[PDB]
Amino acid sequence: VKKLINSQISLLIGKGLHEFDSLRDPEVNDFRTKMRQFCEEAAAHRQQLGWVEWLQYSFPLQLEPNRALLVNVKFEGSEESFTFQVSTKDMPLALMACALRKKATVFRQQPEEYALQVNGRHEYLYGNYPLCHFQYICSCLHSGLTPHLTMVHSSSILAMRDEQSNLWSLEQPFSIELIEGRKVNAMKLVVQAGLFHGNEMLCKTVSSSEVNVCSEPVWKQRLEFDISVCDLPRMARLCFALYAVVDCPIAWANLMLFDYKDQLKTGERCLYMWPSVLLNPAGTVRGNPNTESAAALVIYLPEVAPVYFPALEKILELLREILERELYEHEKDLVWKMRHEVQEHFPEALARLLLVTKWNKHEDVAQMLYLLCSWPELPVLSALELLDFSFPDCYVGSFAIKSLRKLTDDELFQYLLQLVQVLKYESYLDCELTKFLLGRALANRKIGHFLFWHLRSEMHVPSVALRFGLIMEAYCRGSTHHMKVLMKQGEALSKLKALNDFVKVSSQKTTKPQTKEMMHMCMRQETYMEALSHLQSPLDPSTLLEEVCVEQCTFMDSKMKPLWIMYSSEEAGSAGNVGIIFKNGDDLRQDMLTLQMIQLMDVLWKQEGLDLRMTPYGCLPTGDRTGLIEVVLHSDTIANIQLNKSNMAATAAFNKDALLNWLKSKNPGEALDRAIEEFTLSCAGYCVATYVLGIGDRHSDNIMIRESGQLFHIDFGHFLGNFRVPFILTYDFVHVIQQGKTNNSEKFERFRGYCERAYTILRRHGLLFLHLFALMRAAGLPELSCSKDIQYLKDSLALGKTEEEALKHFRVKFNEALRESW
Ligand SMILES: Cn1nc(-c2cnc(N)c(-n3nnc4ccccc43)n2)nc1C1(c2ccccc2)CC1
Repeated sequence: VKKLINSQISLLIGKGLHEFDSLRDPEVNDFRTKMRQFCEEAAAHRQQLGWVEWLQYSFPLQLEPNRALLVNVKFEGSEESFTFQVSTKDMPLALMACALRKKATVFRQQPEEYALQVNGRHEYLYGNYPLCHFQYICSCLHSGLTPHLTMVHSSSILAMRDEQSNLWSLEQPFSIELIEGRKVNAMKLVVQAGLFHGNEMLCKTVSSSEVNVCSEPVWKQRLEFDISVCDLPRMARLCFALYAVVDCPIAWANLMLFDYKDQLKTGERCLYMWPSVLLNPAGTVRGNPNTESAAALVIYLPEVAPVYFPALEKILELLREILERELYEHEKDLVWKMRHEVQEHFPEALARLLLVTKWNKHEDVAQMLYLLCSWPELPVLSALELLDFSFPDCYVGSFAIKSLRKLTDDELFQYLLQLVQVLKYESYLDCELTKFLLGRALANRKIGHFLFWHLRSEMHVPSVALRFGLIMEAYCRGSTHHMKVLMKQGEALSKLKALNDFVKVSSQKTTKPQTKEMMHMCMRQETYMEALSHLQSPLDPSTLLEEVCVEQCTFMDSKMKPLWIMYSSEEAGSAGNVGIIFKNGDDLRQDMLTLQMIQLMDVLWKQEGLDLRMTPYGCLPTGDRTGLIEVVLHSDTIANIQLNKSNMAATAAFNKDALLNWLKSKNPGEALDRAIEEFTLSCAGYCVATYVLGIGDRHSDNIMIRESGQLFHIDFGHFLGNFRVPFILTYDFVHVIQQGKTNNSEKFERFRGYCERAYTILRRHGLLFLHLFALMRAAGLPELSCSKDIQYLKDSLALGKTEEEALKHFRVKFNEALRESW
């Protein structure tokens, strides 16, 4: 029984559970035990929940950040439905009450017992909220489509829950014996060694003696550091760098001076080094698992006796305003002097105080930790800044989580990608961040779905494969049913990869209609038909990919031959006519990050009352250079619309009219007025979005138009001006904005106003963009690798200037794009 679950986890995570045992590591074994129990206890509480509370887990509410409408309602065991005339201000309970009264007149004879399931979707309508606050109703309100809902009784929901169950004394300096190496290179070898506490040094780096390349080099040298053993912070990091000199970097390796049990490491240690692109403190504290080819560094941690880092009770036992808006030595001394006044009057300034404290002097740390243990809870924004590698202390790490508990399931979902990357900065497997991540994942099925995929997509990277595999296993222990649900998704993606491999080969050997017909024949096979059907969309668990519409499936002509997979659902009808894009060969992490950042911009705008009709379509990396994209139906690229093909309704005399004529054929008469507003709003939003994010390499092939008039951008191959990029304005768009007139200044000044507003709103939450992009440096992304990358945002947002100076600077950049526009 349990054996099947193990073999299931192994296949799902893509790593055998025997691999964890084979290492014979007690840190791993202790993580597996402690977290399993934690996740099994998390699974237990879930079984003793209420039916509404279970709906809050399985299907969390999709809400938005008067006027009547038609709504179709049916009951679970019947085809017969009723169409009502409800208001957008109505609660689902009133709609549920109408459905029960209309059932009673048909059947010839309480709303609080039911829930409204969205037809052919893992979405529900409940809670004291008006219908126009629900994301599904709003999708139906703007498109004009009729919403279809199903009355699901408390007993049927409770049936689902049931079928889905399971010390200061050591004053000598820190020193090490650098014994020998086992590397490969072309010259002499030097071992540079430093002691770090996050981004900064505890003492100055000490180098080794130049020993000839004759690999398998021997030093047997005693390296001393200008720091006392008693001064070593709990999270102290000993970092090594091996390089060739007559500079050529060869490899790097880091290790924690204390273990997971808080004991100071002593003795002989073999360090399997990682290849180099000089000293890398941010890099992993675990060795290269490629012991076969990886270079090794033999070092000795000298004994000082068993010494454990002191417990919290022992640690606890032992012109100010003008600068508080990078600081000189005298200024640092000021903040440390008036450290008590910071706790009392500037709690949010905790970050600046944590950076001025001398972590290389243990008495200074104890005083800081004493202030931290009695420090007031920080706002979510400040707690996000504290998760950065700049704050490596465990007690600091704990404080950040403590302040992040007030995060809503909506807020946490938005920053989940960033919180997952931060796991790479973690020094030990058992951490307060994982316990928080798992805890929230097991209390919300949507959080858990995306936690899984964010971890599973990185299993091909050896440095994080152990950590992630272990996290994903603990999650599976807490959710046996979800593990199976996730397995179905993996089976589909497995088949998609093989089908794509065929398409890739065939496209080089025959014509497109021939390859297309054989993709279809391959899809129609029993194993393919069964695997590609009846699964929760990995891009959105609430979207159900039911029957695969094989005839409507195809592939794309770009280098990587991306797959176009279409679906259909009877129950959902038109909300079940969903499409996905499978791409293999390109890394989709940046694309996801860019779409998430655009998705947040849209949230920050919608909170301020402004809806710039953005298209935040899904993008999810799933494996090694593998991922998915959400199809935006009834949309086409600018280029395809501009190709002005014959026999069509969009016959344009001039190129500038290509877009407007297309919108005319898709929006007739009084429908076009709406489409032009949709275009103007979305154009304004994407103009500011692309400018702030610094998206380059823009052409008619990567800009798309919805049939509703809504403009959007695809394929974000380059961001932060990494190819300083300017604002972009195209004559064909200005023409649409101006309703198809050479001079329509009033429609353009309104457009210029949408840009300024969007720009001012983003600037107010500028720090939110800085803190998130700073945590994203942990991903490895080459275009977001250093501080110079972060600098583009500081400039594009102008966060060191006043609103009047920044709005003027924006007008200058807007005028430079208008002049460049032909
Ligand atoms: C009708 N159509 N719709 C799309 C579409 C819709 N939603 C998307 N999300 C999307 N995205 N987005 N990112 C992407 C990155 C690579 C490829 C597409 C990407 N593309 N593409 C087409 C065309 C097409 C479609 C099928 C076959 C041949 C040609 C070009 C005309």
